[PDB]
Amino acid sequence: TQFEERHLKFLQQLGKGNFGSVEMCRYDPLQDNTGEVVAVKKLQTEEHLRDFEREIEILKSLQHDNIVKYKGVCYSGRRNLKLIMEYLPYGSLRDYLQKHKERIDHIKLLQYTSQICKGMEYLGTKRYIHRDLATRNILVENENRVKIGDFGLTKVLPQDKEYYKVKEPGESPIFWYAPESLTESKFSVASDVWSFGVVLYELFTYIEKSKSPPAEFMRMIGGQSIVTHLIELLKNNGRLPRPDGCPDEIYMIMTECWNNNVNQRPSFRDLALRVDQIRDNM
Amino acid sequence: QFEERHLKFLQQLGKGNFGSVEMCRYDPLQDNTGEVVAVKKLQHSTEEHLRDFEREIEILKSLQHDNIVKYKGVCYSRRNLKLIMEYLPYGSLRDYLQKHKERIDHIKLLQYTSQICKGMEYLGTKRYIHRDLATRNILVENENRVKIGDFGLTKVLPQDKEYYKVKESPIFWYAPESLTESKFSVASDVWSFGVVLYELFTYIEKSKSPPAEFMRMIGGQSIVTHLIELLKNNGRLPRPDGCPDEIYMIMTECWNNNVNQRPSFRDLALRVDQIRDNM
Ligand SMILES: Cc1cc(Nc2ncc(C)c(N3CC(CC#N)(N4CCN(C)CC4)C3)n2)sn1
Ligand SMILES: Cc1cc(Nc2ncc(C)c(N3CC(CC#N)(N4CCN(C)CC4)C3)n2)sn1
Repeated sequence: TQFEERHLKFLQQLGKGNFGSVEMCRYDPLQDNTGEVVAVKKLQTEEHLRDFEREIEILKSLQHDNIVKYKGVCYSGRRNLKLIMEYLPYGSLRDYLQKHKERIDHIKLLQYTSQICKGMEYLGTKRYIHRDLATRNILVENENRVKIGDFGLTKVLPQDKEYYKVKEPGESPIFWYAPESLTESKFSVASDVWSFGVVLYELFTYIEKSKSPPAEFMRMIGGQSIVTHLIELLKNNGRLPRPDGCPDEIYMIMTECWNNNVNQRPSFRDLALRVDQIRDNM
Repeated sequence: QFEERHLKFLQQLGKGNFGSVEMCRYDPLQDNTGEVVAVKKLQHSTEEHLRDFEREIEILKSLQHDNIVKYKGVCYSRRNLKLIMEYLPYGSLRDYLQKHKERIDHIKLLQYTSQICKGMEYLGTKRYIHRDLATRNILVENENRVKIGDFGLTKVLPQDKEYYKVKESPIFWYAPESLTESKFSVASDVWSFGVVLYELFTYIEKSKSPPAEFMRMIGGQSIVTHLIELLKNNGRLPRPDGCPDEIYMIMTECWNNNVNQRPSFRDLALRVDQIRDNM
């Protein structure tokens, strides 16, 4: 489906990053305010533009209940290139949980967790490494469905290798990053699983700022970079604490996702089953 | 009977305005082999406080139950009157939960909640109003048992009334009618138990404490005046993060403005047992 810029009407800024922005837009070829509300991603260089084109190919290739729906592209055009997606009105799982936590029980968190795993399992089947797995990059469609909503750092594994080594000088979500992603820049399914452990931690802490990954890691750390301190803390088996009231089996899952050894981390297929089972037992 | 000369001070456990509890060895062989006990005494021994303490001692002596700290005896030496109790080594549920939260699940909280209800149900049968139900006044015997550990404010209901009118107070634990009229009842005990439940499911987090939350809702008049207005306007403590639906619902029913619409301790015990069984 083709989108003409002249019919793309700006409603509201949803989120701004270092290198991106997402906007709420109405696509209104009848210019009568009846056009479909959509989400529009665009840049704020030629490197970032090569990467964005890759990001667009990646999401176009994905069709799944738990991945934000690709709708199309909108060109003036490369400087003005926009990626058009469905608009999910409840926004990020991060803001939704912050807003609505007093109505979200353990059962509901486990439903969301399971859908994250299935979205991530499907990414696995394409050999795509997300590298940014966090509740801020998960959208709420409704009370009963979440989707992975951003692929801004996602990479394709080389054909004959199980990891992608990234050489980028930009800021990184280090408190979500596996030891081997920090030390060697190696991203894999296993570094995705590490990141998922912290998503689990995010959900069961109900994203309270006092218990956030940055807050907890900085408390354990106490003349070297924060990155050096984090690496040394993780090497020494420093880990995020058990969230208050987190069930035994969900903490055990967190702890296994945060194995120093890449090869000893659970699969997304195994994680989905264990989470479904913990949920069934409640 | 306990002789002061054999009561050997080990450590201060806690202090209030008018009394103190100490860890002591009772050692009549003075060889360091005597049994460790808990010893309560008055900070100021006025005649009135001493009459009250004698009442407090009779109250605990009358209580024989798995979920009430064991009375062991008294120390005369009358000005220097001491109450001797068992020493529970894990201390208050408040300090235990603060320390050990990372090893305590919802199932364990519900076990403790159930045992508090049974201790409170039994107080019921004697017509005793506790008036100080809080995790700081619950002791941990071991991983699998808690007890009500203090009866410093407890009253006996008059013969012909279902309430006692008592003319600093733990106001953030106090039922509206305790704040406005000083009326204590089993229903004000239930109100207070709601806040104990709230304490447990917030894992004694300072950021989520009753004082912290109530003062956040409030913001030239007393905190007590603002609290009464907030409670009359149906202001209430929020649902603790991940508190199960049925445990929040129980909290909310304990905090009914109407005394007569609060659950019984017998009903609370059954509902909490059942929520625990269903998990
Ligand atoms: C109020 C509200 C609703 C939102 N709905 C929405 N519907 C679709 C997408 C694609 C989307 N977004 C925000 C997103 C995060 C995710 N997933 N961006 C990524 C880029 N970041 C720089 C900012 C956040 C993609 N939001 S958002 N809020
Ligand atoms: C670490 C530890 C061990 C303790 N064990 C204990 N064993 C018996 C009693 C009676 C007791 N205590 C302290 C208590 C708290 C309650 N319930 N008092 C209530 C009166 N408050 C003014 C001060 C604290 C009764 N503690 S205590 N700590």
